[PDB]
Amino acid sequence: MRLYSNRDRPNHLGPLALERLARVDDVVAQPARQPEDGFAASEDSLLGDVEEYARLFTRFLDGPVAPLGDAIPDDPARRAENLKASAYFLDASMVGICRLDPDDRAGDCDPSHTHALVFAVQFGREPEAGEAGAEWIRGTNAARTDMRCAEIAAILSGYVRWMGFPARGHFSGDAQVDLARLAVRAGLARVVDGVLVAPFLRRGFRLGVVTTGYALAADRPLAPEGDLGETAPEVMLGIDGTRPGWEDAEEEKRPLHMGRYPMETIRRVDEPTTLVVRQEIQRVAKRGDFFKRAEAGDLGEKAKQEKKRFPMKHPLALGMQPLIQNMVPLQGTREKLAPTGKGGDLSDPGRNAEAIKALGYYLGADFVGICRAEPWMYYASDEVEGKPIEAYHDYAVVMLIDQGYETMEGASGDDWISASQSMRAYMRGAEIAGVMAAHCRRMGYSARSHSNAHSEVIHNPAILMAGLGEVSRIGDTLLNPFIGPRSKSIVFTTDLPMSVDRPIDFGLQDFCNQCRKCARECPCNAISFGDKVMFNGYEIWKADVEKCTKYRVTQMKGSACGRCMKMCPWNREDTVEGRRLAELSIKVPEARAAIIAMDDALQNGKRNLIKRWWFDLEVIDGVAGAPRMGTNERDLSPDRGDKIGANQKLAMYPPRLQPPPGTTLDAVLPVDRSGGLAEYAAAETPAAARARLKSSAG
Ligand code: B12
Ligand code: SF4
Ligand code: SF4
Ligand SMILES: [Cl-]
Ligand code: NA
Repeated sequence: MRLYSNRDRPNHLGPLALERLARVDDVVAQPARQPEDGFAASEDSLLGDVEEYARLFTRFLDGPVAPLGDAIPDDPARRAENLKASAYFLDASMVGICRLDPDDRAGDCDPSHTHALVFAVQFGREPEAGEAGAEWIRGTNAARTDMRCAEIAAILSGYVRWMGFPARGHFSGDAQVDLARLAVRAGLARVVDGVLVAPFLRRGFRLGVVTTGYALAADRPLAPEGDLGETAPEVMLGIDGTRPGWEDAEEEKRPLHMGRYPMETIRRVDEPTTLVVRQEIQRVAKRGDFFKRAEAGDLGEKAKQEKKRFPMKHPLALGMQPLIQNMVPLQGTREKLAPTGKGGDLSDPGRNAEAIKALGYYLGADFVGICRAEPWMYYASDEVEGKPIEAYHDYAVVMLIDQGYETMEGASGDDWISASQSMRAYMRGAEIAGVMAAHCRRMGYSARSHSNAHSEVIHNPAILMAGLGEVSRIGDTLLNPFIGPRSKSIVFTTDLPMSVDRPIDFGLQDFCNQCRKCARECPCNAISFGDKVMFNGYEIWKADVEKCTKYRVTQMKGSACGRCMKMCPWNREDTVEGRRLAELSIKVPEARAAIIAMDDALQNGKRNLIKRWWFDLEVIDGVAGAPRMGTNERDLSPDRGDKIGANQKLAMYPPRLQPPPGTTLDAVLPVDRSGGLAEYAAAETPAAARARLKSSAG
């Protein structure tokens, strides 16, 4: 939570006030090492698990280089900006660039590399002694942070390669250059008693590097002696939109298992705020996921042909792809395992829940919750062989990763960066859950993660039962009171016993009932302007998933879409002013209509041009080029009818209109749009459902 907005600050400058520190042109080099853990790891810890994912990311530090197209901007200052903004987008804490000199190119480094992108990732917060999970995490920060450096270095390496320039990533596990030296030269750190010290990162950090012949404007080293200006009043208050100087210390007062956002102040309820009738919920084949439908031909030729490609049109997304795909085989086991003895005392489920949450926040989740994995949350059958899926684990641990407010401010929602937002949050989530599930397995509890590339559960109902969101108008997206609908979830299921969270009520039903903004702004009118309906046993505002799927897969003026998330009033900057509007919305019902109307009069959702840090590049046949058909640049739309609720006819595809369990990708089942439209018109009202259920319980 900042005090001042960053709405006028370009993304390449990052969340810290690096531009206010004292700098000089050059410094004298000297021996230096990276920060290490204070304490050593206890015997059984997370160490083995973060090391496995670090080895995996090591494989993608190099790779093939695409041919050079003609759309890469020449100016090294503009390349520098974009690459620093890319690194902040992946959650580097600090970024700089320096020139590579002959002492660096003389080792195993490719001799055509002239430049280095240098980035730091801050150590995560550790639990205190005696807190749940302390022994899992204590002493693993170098390795946990290295794994994240490797991930970032691989993704960015891969981006530059796909732009057509050779590039290689480096980190402590695998480096051909002196990392520490470069961090000094690029102006991230200074040396104290042979150890790097970085302004603002008081917990310690580790480094990643990308070397490349892609020429870039270089930064200047920090002044080597004395105070740099990190406590000047402008910096302490963060007037330009940066982190206040006391934010770290205020956050450290909260125990790590509570997260950064105060989810403890939200009202909990036993039953969710919308009707869920478990006995009437049928399980759905994986083959009914509408992307799988698209893949198999159910939605027509165009959609079939675009399905592999639609989210991989931008080079940055293609940098992520190999990590995403190769995490899949590590997702874990469905079989029961024997407890192992490792992991300290596991007999208290309340403490286990705290430990798992802490672990999630240590690895970088924004929200962690836990619910029972009910059988109706698992798909009925897989889509490749058509075999039944068993409800094999008892618990679902559900994490939210924020898609990134600032990037989205700059975007249309359906332009060239949309899919990269999705993919970054899927990638990061899969990494976190992979590690966490792996840790459960090392303790002898079966655990398996469920990513965008391979999932056997439907995230939504778990997000709901874990109390991380309420049902919203957008439809197939649940909304959180602090980051709104701006998230991707990741889930791992496991048998580790844990107390469960409970659903939340923060007044969203009433708020969404007076708002239509997401619906108004959807490019294909997929989002309902009317009332909630019953759908496969539960109450929901059902969007038209056919129309949405066709637009996201097929539209040629960007890479997919998430405009609905962008335009929602609950999607807000992490500032005091933002948080206060969220609190008003929750605590003061009379204010909601006013907030809804003012969100428009203030032009929230307008594209903010300062935040547009990315290049409009479309990869066609292995080469990046300017967008063939152009680029979506949408603005706010005017109001629709008072009568649009009554006139819009959407289709819905509950189980009866889906491919049945057992169907694979080899079969085709053309979508029955007629039937889906008539099914929507026949859907039961929630009110009638409530009364029908009451009439049985007499
Ligand atoms: C396929 C898919 C889509 C497709 C097709 C949807 C469909 N229904 O087939 C389309 C393209 C429409 C789509 C769009 C988007 N999606 Co999508 N999608 C998925 C995916 C991969 C599978 C859904 C599914 O398996 N099939 C659909 C069958 C099962 O659906 P159904 O019978 O219609 O049921 C749906 C809902 O009713 C709900 N649901 C099921 N049972 C229950 C029970 C209860 C009680 C409740 C309340 C809800 C609920 O889950 C289904 C979601 O599609 C999930 C990931 C996952 N494994 O769940 C992400 C997922 C739902 N998508 C998500 C998002 C964010 C998007 C987009 C915003 C795109 C983006 N840029 O990120 C848009 C939002 C569109 C909208 N209006 O909501 C997020 C939602 C997270 C959240 N905060 O709740 C998910 C969970 C991915 C993730 N891991 O974060 N998506
Ligand atoms: S519902 Fe689909 S198409 Fe509509 S705005 Fe959301 S993501 Fe885009
Ligand atoms: S835009 Fe309005 S209606 Fe749509 S989800 Fe957000 S609050 Fe609800
Ligand atoms: Cl999606
Ligand atoms: Na908004």
